[PDB]
Amino acid sequence: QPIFLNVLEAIEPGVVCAGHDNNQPDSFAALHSSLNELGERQLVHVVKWAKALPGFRNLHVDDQMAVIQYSWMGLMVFAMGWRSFTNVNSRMLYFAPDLVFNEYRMHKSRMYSQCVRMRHLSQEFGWLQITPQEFLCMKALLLFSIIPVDGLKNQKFFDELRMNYIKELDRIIACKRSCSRRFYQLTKLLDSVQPIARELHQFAFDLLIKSHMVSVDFPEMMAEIISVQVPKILSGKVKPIYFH
Ligand SMILES: C[C@]12CCC(=O)C=C1CC[C@H]1[C@@H]3CC[C@](O)(C(=O)CO)[C@@]3(C)C[C@H](O)[C@@]12F
Repeated sequence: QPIFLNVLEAIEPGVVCAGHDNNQPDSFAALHSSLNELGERQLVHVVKWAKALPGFRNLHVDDQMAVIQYSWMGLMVFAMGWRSFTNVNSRMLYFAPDLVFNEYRMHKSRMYSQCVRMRHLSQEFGWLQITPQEFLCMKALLLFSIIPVDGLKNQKFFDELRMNYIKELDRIIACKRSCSRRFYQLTKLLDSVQPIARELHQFAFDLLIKSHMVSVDFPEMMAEIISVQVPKILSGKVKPIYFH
């Protein structure tokens, strides 16, 4: 009955700070430096969260790491939109308690238009009156929404898992106070995460290439993920799974 949701609610990670020094002038290098540090700290929590999801450890251990490394951008963007919605009504981007983007930061970060798309995504939680239970189920399904075109180590295991998480989603909708219309809406929202994720992937890749010239620092796990895993997505070897 409520077992699936009990689990999702119990493993939801808590607040992560970026460690940003807000006394610092808002500059390109300092902002993306803080975001990267934020990314590394969140990644640590995403790994632990994913390993505790129902059935995840049924995946080959090789596949476990890969789906986390391919889907983390979308997961983090989606969670960030939810944070922004529930904390500042999506009026600004709430990356962390200590790293809230206003319009000035959007511009200095040189990714203003991507931020606007992130704010639009954020605004959807509000437009659709997304429930915390729908949020949690949708976020779990994002973990299973991007894979190699030539499939994973144990692809059949991934397919049943993904199948069951879509089922849990229909269930959370069907257990609400037109399910058909809701499901269509939440799948469109989920799909909308991917193009955004793809823009940020491109942006981080370009930044990492010119890192040593724009004075932006990359913590270890990120320099690795962005030079080993992200190019596979930008080169089309790894592609999102779209509903529509
Ligand atoms: C997932 C993070 C961090 C954690 C978070 O709540 C939201 C996002 C989405 C935007 C990402 C940034 C967009 C460009 C970026 O700043 C860089 O590419 C730095 O070079 C990124 C990729 C750093 C970091 O990873 C992100 F902030």
